[PDB]
Amino acid sequence: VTPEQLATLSHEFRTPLNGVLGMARLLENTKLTAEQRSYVTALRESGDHLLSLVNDVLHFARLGAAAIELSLAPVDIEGLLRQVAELMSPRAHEKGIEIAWAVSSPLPTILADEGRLRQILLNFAGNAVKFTEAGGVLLTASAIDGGRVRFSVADTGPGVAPDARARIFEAFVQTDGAGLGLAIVSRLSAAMGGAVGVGGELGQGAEFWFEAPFATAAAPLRAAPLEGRNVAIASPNAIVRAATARQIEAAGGRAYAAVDIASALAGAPADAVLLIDAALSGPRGALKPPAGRRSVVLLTPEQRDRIDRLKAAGFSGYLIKPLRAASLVAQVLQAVEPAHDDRIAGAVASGARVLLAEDNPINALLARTLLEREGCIVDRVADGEQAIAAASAGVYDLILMDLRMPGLTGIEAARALRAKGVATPIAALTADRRTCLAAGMDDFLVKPLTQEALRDALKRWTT
Amino acid sequence: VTPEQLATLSHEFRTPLNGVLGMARLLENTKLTAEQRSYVTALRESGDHLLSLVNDVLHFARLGAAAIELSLAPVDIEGLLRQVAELMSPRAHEKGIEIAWAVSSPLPTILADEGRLRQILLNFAGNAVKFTEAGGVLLTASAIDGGRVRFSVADTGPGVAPDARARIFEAFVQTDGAGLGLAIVSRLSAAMGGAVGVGGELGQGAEFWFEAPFATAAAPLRAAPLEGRNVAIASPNAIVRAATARQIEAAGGRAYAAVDIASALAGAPADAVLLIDAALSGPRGALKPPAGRRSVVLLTPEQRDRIDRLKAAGFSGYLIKPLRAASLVAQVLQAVEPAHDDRIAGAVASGARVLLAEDNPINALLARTLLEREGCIVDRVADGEQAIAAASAGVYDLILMDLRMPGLTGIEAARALRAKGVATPIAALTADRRTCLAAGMDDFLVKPLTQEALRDALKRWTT
Ligand SMILES: Nc1ncnc2c1ncn2[C@@H]1O[C@H](COP(=O)(O)OP(=O)(O)NP(=O)(O)O)[C@@H](O)[C@H]1O
Ligand SMILES: Nc1ncnc2c1ncn2[C@@H]1O[C@H](COP(=O)(O)OP(=O)(O)NP(=O)(O)O)[C@@H](O)[C@H]1O
Ligand SMILES: [Mg+2]
Ligand SMILES: [Mg+2]
Repeated sequence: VTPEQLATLSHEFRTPLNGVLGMARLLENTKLTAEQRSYVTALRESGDHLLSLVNDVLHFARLGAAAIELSLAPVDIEGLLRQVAELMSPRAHEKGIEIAWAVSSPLPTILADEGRLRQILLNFAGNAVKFTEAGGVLLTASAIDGGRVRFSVADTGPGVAPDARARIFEAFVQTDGAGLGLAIVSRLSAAMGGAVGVGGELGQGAEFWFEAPFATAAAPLRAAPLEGRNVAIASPNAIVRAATARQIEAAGGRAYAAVDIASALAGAPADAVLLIDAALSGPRGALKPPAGRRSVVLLTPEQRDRIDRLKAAGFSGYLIKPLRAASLVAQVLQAVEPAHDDRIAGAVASGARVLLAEDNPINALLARTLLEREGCIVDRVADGEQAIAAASAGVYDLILMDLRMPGLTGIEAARALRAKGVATPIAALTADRRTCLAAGMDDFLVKPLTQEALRDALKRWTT
Repeated sequence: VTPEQLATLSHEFRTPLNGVLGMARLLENTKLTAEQRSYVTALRESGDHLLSLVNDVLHFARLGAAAIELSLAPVDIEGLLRQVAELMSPRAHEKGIEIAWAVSSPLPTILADEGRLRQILLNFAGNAVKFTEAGGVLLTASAIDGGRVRFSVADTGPGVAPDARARIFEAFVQTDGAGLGLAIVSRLSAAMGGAVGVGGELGQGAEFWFEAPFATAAAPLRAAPLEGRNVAIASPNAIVRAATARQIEAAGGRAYAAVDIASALAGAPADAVLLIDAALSGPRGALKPPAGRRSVVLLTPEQRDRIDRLKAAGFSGYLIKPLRAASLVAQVLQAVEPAHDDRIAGAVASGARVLLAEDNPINALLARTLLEREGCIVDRVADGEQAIAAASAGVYDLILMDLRMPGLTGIEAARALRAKGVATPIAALTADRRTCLAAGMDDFLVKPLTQEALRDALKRWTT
């Protein structure tokens, strides 16, 4: 209706809503029972769901209520596709589909709004993982003429009827909770002077696309460190074949993808290196590195504890899916040394993205050091406000908050984020905690931080 | 946006919201603790508040989303002003202001939508009780030419700035939760081919008015049973003087209102009957019926247990405020026998309005008989659906529901109302109750009903 009118509308939905969740919090941090914990669980779920409908609806409304103002910055696109693929990776693997990204050429470093751009790709990507039962999802980006970039999310789902393709970018249009995820993309599009559309074919799949005039910051520096070298993919999955190919050729390699351990060999150069999907495992997890060939197994993070058996069988190494082009390159260049992927490093988890609020650089260092040793990707900020700045703009799985930090108190920094809408869990560090909770903080940790404390938290808030 | 789109929007806000409240219910019907009951209380409050913002916002939206269709019926206007005054009576008396209604002449029985008309008067009345700190509120209605009726809600509040008087009937316009109560009245107005407006004067008060072309069903039959008789009002309150006057003259009496026990006497006929407000009580509740005069004390329901001392002092009787013109007339005609007002009948409460769902007419009779003996005004319906019909259209304080009733199961009748938005508490009667609660029922009662059970419920859900 108006922006002033909405700013207080939000306060009035949110305030009682945070009220509910603060209460649910406190309750569960008190001895309860069968049923009497049954209830406080099923309440925090109904509450959490409603909060995401409310943020969705207010997000939508605040985007048609003013101009919007972008905070333009240099972003690494390959790094962005990867972050999104890696956030979606858990949803996809638990339905038994694949998520992967590739670029065909090096693209430029770009001047865009990282957070808003990511929001578009998450909307397309989530949709894709929700709607496909069969192959998987491919994130793609390619430069076009006019200083323009074009992002693709392709999926082996059931596709979109030809005439239904205008409909679905409108508010509260569904398949038959909000039905706003695309409406929100339609309005971030126009704010970047972009367009968005959809293709594919009914019953084969859907491609969702975004095409935005952008500012370049950089020469797409063109280092091809796989010049010469040859690489075979054996995977029965279409997405791992397509993406893994393009990732090779982006590093200046030649790629032979095959459905089969036996086909790969059949049509690939003899000096070629063999990438083999563990989806080809026969009974007992039988996977034979074909006699007298350099071979790398492609595992999902869950398949991590197979890595020892498959190195004894004579695989020279492993890659984790979705494939990082950087770790891909490091492994092929063992046609002759790289660190263990952070996603199987965890003592429990896969790689939780973590925001660290600590103002002492050296205490941050020691926290970061135990964090990255349970596979966490960690961002650090000095004070309680440029935390808020970076806990909206950001996307993260946990938030570690100092309390006696200057700028803003830990407690009023929590409160601030909880009242701003964002739902990410928050653990406090220090050496009067019942207000902490109700204020909107989920856990407490004894500072200085410790291996075994940090594990508890990683297992509790990342699964 | 659309009505189809809104019908599922509502489902999606409501469903998780009922989820929260079902859970809050179950929790509180299990042994808890200091804090661990502290929490389940403060949750059911934050939830209940949010539900009323949601119903408000969906109500508003569903009124601009279609035509609306009125269910026209014969309504008694004097009976309607009274019902509203009596619903507002508790809010007003606990801030120490007065609510009263009068008509000047008998009006016709009218063909209107009772529920929607009431909703307008509640919106105006609530506002009035919320915004006045000083005198009180007067509900008024008078016939005009064109078959038109005009309703007034006047208040000794701080009034409305002359130019602010268009503004305030718009959505999300405030004083500086929703700010929708008048927006909703603006759209029920237009649906009755009415107009609505406001008058008064800054810092003296505000009159809120509704003027609707209507259908007449009846001759305003003109029985004046106080022809001849004279009546003096002594009250320091402006509203009780104004309303109490007009109520006399509507029955064809002559009225002399005075601020004072001593002024009344000073200028009233000697044969006149004296109505004296207990707000004139001096210390210890001293109130002298002036020697050798027929006098009736006007009490608020809380002042009920003073009725014995004041009959010994020589008052011939009492009226409860806000004054019922019917009980007024019955008392004056003791210039020479009426039942005890239902509002001080309660063993605990004042008069809870109660909806009774029972299909056996004779079991309804026995329930009604204990109900009306704790001051309840009771409506009865045969089955679980024309309950829904009459628990929206209606306004009530408790709902007594049979379970093994034909038409609709008690449980799916609850569920139906809880999903329709309405918040009124619901107690079930019979001889597997944990689903009852979560389904949206608040209490259980052993059928057949009993004095002491019914008291519990009246004290728990009416205060
Ligand atoms: N990859 C896809 N394949 C097929 N249908 C899709 C795909 N992505 C989106 N849709 C359809 O597009 C509609 C609108 O999508 P969207 O606005 O994201 O709503 P939602 O995902 O249904 N609800 P919300 O969770 O708020 O995002 C969905 O209801 C689907 O009907
Ligand atoms: N009797 C009154 N005296 C003075 N101001 C009033 C009165 N009634 C209404 N108002 C003003 O009118 C505004 C709009 O009223 P309304 O739409 O009822 O919103 P609300 O009462 O503020 N919020 P809501 O509870 O949804 O009704 C209020 O915010 C007050 O500013
Ligand atoms: Mg979606
Ligand atoms: Mg109001």
